[PDB]
Amino acid sequence: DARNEKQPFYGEHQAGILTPQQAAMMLVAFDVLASDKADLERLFRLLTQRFAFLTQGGAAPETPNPRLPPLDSGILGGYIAPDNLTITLSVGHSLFDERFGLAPQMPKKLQKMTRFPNDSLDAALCHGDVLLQICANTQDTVIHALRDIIKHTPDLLSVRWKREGFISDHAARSKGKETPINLLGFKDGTANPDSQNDKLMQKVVWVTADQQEPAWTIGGSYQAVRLIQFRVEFWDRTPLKEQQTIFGRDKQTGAPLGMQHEHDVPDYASDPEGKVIALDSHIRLANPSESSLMLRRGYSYSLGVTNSGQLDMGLLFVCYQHDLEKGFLTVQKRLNGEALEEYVKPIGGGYFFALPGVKDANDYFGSALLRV
Amino acid sequence: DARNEKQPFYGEHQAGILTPQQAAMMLVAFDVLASDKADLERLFRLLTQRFAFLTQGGAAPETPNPRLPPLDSGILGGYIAPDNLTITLSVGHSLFDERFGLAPQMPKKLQKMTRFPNDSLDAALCHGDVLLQICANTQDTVIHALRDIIKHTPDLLSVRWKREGFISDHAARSKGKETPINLLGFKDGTANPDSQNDKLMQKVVWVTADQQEPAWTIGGSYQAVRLIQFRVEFWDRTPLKEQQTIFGRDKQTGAPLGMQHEHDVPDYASDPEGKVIALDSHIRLANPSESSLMLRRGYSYSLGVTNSGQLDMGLLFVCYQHDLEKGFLTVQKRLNGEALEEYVKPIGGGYFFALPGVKDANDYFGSALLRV
Repeated sequence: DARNEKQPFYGEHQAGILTPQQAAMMLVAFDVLASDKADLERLFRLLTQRFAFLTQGGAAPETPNPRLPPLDSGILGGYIAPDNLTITLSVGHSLFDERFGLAPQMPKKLQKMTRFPNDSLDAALCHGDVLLQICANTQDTVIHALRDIIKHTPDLLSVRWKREGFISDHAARSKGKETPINLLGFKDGTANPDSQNDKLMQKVVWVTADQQEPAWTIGGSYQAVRLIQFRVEFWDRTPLKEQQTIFGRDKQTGAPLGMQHEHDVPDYASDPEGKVIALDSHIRLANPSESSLMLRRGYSYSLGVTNSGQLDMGLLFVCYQHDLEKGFLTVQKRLNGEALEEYVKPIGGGYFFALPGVKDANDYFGSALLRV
Repeated sequence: DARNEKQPFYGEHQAGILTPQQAAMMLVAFDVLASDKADLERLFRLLTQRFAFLTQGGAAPETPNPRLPPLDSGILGGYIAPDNLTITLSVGHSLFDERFGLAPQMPKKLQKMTRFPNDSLDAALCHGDVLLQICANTQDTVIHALRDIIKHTPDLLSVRWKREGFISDHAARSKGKETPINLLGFKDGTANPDSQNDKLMQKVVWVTADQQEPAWTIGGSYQAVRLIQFRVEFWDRTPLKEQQTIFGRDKQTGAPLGMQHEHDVPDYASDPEGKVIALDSHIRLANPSESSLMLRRGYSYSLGVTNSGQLDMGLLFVCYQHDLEKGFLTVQKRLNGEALEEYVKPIGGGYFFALPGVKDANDYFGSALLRV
């Protein structure tokens, strides 16, 4: 009966951020084709309506006049089940250019993503005016949603880049209780702050009034996205010892090395030379610090074969933070040069600002941004 | 869970052919790196052993000495559930070249796939010495299977091309009783023969003693694979009347136009002009069926974006038949110039011969072939 599960669309915050991870996901970046601020308002209102309909589900729209394109693609049949669908909308640095008059309202820390030292960024997979993160129980529901959105926006959005991902169904069914395993065989996001902790998320994830930010951003979140390829054949031919030294964790339990429990926290002072957990390990380089927390919500991906002839698979890394500079930008800078860099290759993604929630059916996306 | 269901590896025939379609699938073609006929036998013996284990399931091979690479990728955790996994092995025309002295054993109808008029074949996505079709309930299991095979064959196999696909859960759960919907929103394989009719399958799918085939092919099947992109944005802008005219079928029920039930058979003699079912429709051009019958077992796929900037999604078409000339080559020839060609573009795949089954733990793939 999973197909009848509903995630609330409206509220203070968008869904898809704190929501426990569903098994299927798609990241889709678009170029906005809106001529002006008025055309942009038309887009934001239209997306509000579609996402509101798709996430709550219902009878598929009817085509009484068959001389018209069908009102629905029909790929789900006669009923559009909610299937735990969430659709989260975020906006890129580029939307705040000269086209729509939004430059003065730009979030304080929003920037175009520029490369870090280990990156191999492909222009075809970077940035975008808007990004949708579309998640549901099944890939069918996510594809149906995308196509509904595209059908309704041929004059306003143009697909830029897109990638689909997944986590295991067991980890998905645990509703945030059991950690997803990534394609390198290690547990992913073990040390995430508690997303059910109301008060913590207010500090870690959500933009609040006490930050120097334009008021329209309150209730939104900075979103960093990284498309990261893994060298899986090479990884699978690397000793388990070296695998564990790279992550700083026991592979089977996900416990930090020299410890018992998955969510154990190490004391680095006892090991100043990195003899138990290496100075260049992923866990250790990521936190020497009290303020650099973020919420990771990443998915695995598996595609075809790379140009060089290797398996194309890896991670769709997504994280949310009250402040991009204090979170991802600070954490990645700490990680530059880590041992994991031999096995991973960032090739795309970007930085975006996830809008505050649509309060109710009389509100629409970015109403506050577009009014001021 | 569903994870505990198993499909028999051993038999007169390989599994994954008559087997009801599981929800997740991968097609993976490989170049064979074997130096000679002994190397090829070694490969075929090793693949029997891997597939026998993976498909039946068990605890993950453990790594007591961490100085060695892990014996298992670990992506499934500590236990390898069978999860309805089937792995079907097939061989290409190219295997019967000079390398292994098997040229005189080449099945009668086996050939390299050459282009049809509406094809835009991409060489990186065609042919291969061997193809595996790896199907399971979940994508995790399929990717785990692939990585185990690859870990065990670094000197014997090199991945050539790979594509992953799916059907709906809805249809997956019905064990073949409900037809999967494709990404054009039409039911897929409605007119398939009954795969439970052993004697019809002997006529349609299986190679038998009566054909003029090398003895080793008996209990095998010819396999046609086609990677087919859909112009989906364009399709979704197309009148429903035209969509139905193109297929020759009602979109919602799958009934041939003019008729009532999904499985109704039309009277073409009554409508020689094709006023009701068009002469260039998919249903009618395909069937004027008899000895051109074949078993279709295709999957949807959804990847990134095309070089043109459009959604990359479509069909992984797979069909099995006793004679490649009489099935796929005959039917695709009938279909040259069909109205659907405006909306589809085949870009890859190829022809293969699916080996006879491995009858027991003392047998192995291609044993009848690898003698004389």
